[PDB]
Amino acid sequence: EFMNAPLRGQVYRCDLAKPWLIVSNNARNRHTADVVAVRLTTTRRTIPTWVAMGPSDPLTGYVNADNIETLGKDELGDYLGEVTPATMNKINTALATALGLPWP
Amino acid sequence: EFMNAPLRGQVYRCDLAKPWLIVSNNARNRHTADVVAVRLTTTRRTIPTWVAMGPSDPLTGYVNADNIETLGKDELGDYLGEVTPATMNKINTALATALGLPWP
Repeated sequence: EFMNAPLRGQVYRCDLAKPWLIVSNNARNRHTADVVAVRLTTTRRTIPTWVAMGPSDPLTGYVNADNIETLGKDELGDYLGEVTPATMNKINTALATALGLPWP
Repeated sequence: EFMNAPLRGQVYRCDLAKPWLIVSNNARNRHTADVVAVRLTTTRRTIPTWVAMGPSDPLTGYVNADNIETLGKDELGDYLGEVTPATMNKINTALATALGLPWP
């Protein structure tokens, strides 16, 4: 083990400072130098690609699944918590919609 | 119509110069200020998240679906062509794998 191993569903403060949710798969997150993440925002919108955090999640606000970026592990700052499996399932659908995938 | 309307499957030269393939949905690409894209590279790898261009595609090399980024429309340069529907279907699967989605 030679570098940090972030996990899908975790949220980190990053200055590229705002919070970013890790959406890349855990094998890539452990073994490579970077991750893919989506932006958390206080901005409120009611559209298919935005997911509001719920009363069981560690953070308030909204996930913008349209804003997908690759972050270096060196750019990951404070660990803020882990999104619930329920909220992550909504995020999976939102990501699929953002990227024009034929699923579900 | 107030700004460019790139399409999913199109490839543009961008300096953030290398080619990037548009993977965001066409509604977002027409109506918003940015797009999501994945990197084209000459680097060869034989892994689930890399997709080789085929003999019917407009470009040679490989799509790295692990490297997903949000590009401003202002950052899009020369239009290089459009990836075939066959190759795009492979890209859809690669993107799903990169982002740990439960599909297909």
